[PDB]
Amino acid sequence: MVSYKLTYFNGRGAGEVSRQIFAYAGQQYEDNRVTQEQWPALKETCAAPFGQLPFLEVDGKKLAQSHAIARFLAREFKLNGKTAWEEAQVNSLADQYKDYSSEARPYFYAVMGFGPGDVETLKKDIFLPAFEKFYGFLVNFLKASGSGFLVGDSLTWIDLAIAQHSADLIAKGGDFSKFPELKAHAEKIQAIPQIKKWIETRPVTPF
Amino acid sequence: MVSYKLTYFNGRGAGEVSRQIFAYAGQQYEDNRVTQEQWPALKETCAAPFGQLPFLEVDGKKLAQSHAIARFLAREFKLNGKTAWEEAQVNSLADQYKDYSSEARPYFYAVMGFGPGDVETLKKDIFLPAFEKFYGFLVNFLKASGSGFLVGDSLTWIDLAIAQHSADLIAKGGDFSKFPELKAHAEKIQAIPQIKKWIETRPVTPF
Ligand SMILES: N[C@@H](CCC(=O)N[C@@H](CS)C(=O)NCC(=O)O)C(=O)O
Ligand SMILES: N[C@@H](CCC(=O)N[C@@H](CS)C(=O)NCC(=O)O)C(=O)O
Repeated sequence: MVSYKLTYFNGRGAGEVSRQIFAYAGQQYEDNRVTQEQWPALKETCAAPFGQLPFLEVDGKKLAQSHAIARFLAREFKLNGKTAWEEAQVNSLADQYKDYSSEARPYFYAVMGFGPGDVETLKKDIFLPAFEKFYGFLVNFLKASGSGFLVGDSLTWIDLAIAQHSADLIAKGGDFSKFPELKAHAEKIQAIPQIKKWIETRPVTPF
Repeated sequence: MVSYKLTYFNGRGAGEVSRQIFAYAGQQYEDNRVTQEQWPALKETCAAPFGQLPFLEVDGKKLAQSHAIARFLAREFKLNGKTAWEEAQVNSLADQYKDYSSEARPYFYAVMGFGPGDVETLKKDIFLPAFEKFYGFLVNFLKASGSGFLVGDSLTWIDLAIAQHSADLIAKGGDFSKFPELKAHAEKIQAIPQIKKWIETRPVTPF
């Protein structure tokens, strides 16, 4: 019927939330994964609206930007929030999640390989202050909603994105003593059957 | 009888687009501009959801994050796109605009007196490459829409935001030789009567 194709690198990363949205919705899509080695020719192809991944094609029309794609798909499948106000709070938290990711990027770059710096020092000087600030806000949202979801009484795509990040940190030995609520959040979201099923079946990748 | 209150600094900055959405719509709101002397105080207060401005109050309920606010307000006033696909595209460009703003930030901060470094050097090494990349994407959007607006055939909030950025850069001595299209766009959007009136009456601030 409507045809979806998601183009991203062969990894979870910024595409993953859109894949998880499709899984919850039970929507068929083409998971187009591009390798490091293939990217140059695709980039020269001018396919990507801003020269970057991910991008989504909906009946061949192109949409860039990870969060624009996630919001677009979540609104189609009723995962963006149950009222206008909830949609906006979801957006607020997702944008604050972007600011966390910018603050933490020097650490994640050194850890992954892509950048310079001593990892122990960046952990304490850059990652932990960023993580503690942002996760304190997550806990505020959990307490406000009172449901176990970040916004309102049901699942939204920011739950999926945040649960995936938390799961990744935990798997690498991250200490959640300050935020046991987010450990519980990550377990809760990743047990939702459609999501558990996707996690069990997706390609295994380092990121 | 929904009551709106916008809290931001005494400047255009990240609050301005919301003020312009309200001006376009003819919607009364409280334009709450915070002084250096109030701020530390309001910050200590946990008034702001994430400790930062802007935030919007809607019958007393708080919403943070400049883009989340603009999107919430634009959707209430039909300035976010006329179809779900236009709303996504507005979202995609607005997010690329955030990426540009992040790349240019070292320069903007130096000019504003918030950050280190030599303005002349930052202008050419950091700002101009960012500006030229992003404004080339703006031209692609204008050519695709075919109407003089960035997305589709009528005004959206990203027109307001981009026109105001362009008008500021031009006013302050910027060279738009490479992008005559965006100077025309700025002139068109800033001549809209509600907008022209707001520009002539708002507090005059450097930023
Ligand atoms: N604001 C963007 C960032 C996009 C982005 O940084 N993409 C990277 C992911 S590795 C990329 O495609 N880099 C390859 C390149 O710029 O050639 C988004 O959220 O989708
Ligand atoms: N992602 C943000 C950033 C908000 C922001 O950086 N606010 C600055 C504006 S000057 C601020 O409130 N700084 C004062 C402070 O952090 O105490 C948004 O778009 O609203």
